Amino acid sequence: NNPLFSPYKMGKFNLSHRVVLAPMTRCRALNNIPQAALGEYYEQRATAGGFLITEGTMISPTSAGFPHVPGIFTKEQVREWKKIVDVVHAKGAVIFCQLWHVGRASHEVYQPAGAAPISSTEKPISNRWRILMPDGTHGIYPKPRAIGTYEISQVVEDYRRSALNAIEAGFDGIEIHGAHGYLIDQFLKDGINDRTDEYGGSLANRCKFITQVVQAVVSAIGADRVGVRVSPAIDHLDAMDSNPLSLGLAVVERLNKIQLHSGSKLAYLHVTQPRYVAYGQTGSEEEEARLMRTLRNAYQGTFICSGGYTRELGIEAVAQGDADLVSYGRLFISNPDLVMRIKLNAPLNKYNRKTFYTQDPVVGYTDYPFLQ
Ligand SMILES: Cc1cc2nc3c(=O)[nH]c(=O)nc-3n(C[C@H](O)[C@H](O)[C@H](O)COP(=O)(O)O)c2cc1C
Ligand SMILES: CCOC(=O)/C(=N\O)C(=O)CC
Repeated sequence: NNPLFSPYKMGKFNLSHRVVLAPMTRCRALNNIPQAALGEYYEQRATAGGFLITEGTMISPTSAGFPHVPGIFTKEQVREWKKIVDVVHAKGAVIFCQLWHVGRASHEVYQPAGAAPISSTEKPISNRWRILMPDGTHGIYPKPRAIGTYEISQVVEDYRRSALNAIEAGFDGIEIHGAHGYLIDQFLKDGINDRTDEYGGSLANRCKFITQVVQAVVSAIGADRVGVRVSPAIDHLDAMDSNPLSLGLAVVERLNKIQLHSGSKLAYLHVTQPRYVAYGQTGSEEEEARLMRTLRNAYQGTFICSGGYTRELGIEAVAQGDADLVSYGRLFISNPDLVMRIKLNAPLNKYNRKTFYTQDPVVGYTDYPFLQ
């Protein structure tokens, strides 16, 4: 009776329900090494036939813009990820590793040798935004270094190698974080990308980087193990575009083309609701709904929606055909058994923003209780 619990074939993965763990940075992976705490956390939230997406994971030493976020670019990181994937698979869940490069959304403190973060541009995020520092204070986003096309090709290889490392750790697949003003989105958004070479200017040129990243990982591990996350309209880290809908449709067209040329469909397209922001709660609601349905209708495959969803809104999204899967973030922080609570329509427990990004392996992380 609940459409969130009708099964869904996500390529080769048979999911038993459509409630997805959205990718959430939590900063418990001390020194960028996956910790046992992550295993307990993902294990708590894993269900038989349920789909989990990990926190954004570094693809290279320049990828981070948060403290104690995990990487998957070293063999040490792969070894520790394997233990976490093992306990998630022990419960019959499917798990993808989100590959995350923040680009200009970093700080000297997070870069090797304190170097400038890399980006499409030299323009910094404005002082409207602040970066969380390792000591819990807020820092200023610095001026990034605009990389050339050889360096771009090396970042693409960082995605390729990290996708292979994810498969070696036992992940079922990876998600490309191409959203929220991070590195890929710094190429996509014409409010950021001021390049005059073949990666800037036109919409085709601005889409080159994400196309090359997706093509690289598809070639490496197979289309059916690759999800792609974008957010054509978002209020995060000055990632504006003059025509968000056309930008989204240009990206979708390239994903459709990659699928045709590879003869296989991606695992999914994951799109953030424009209402979702990092700095608080929640143009017009109809324009935002138009954008989501337009992208879904344009994409030849599985659509995951995310951002501000509740039990009722997730049911509606699946019932109306607005999405195939619904990913939940904050409610999954505070309800380890969110899937069961949604099935039972049991009351949900509140989440505590204060411990979203702290380092404690337990407090605010794995000590939210299950249903009594
Ligand atoms: C603490 C926190 C960390 C997040 N980290 C990521 C991330 O690393 N990568 C990403 O794509 N989205 C990230 N998100 C956005 C979520 O994936 C998800 O889309 C969002 O939380 C959905 O909205 P909801 O919290 O109302 O369910 C994060 C959200 C929160 C609250
Ligand atoms: C508001 C959209 O941005 C996000 O959700 C996000 N990463 O993708 C973060 O907040 C970094 C922790």
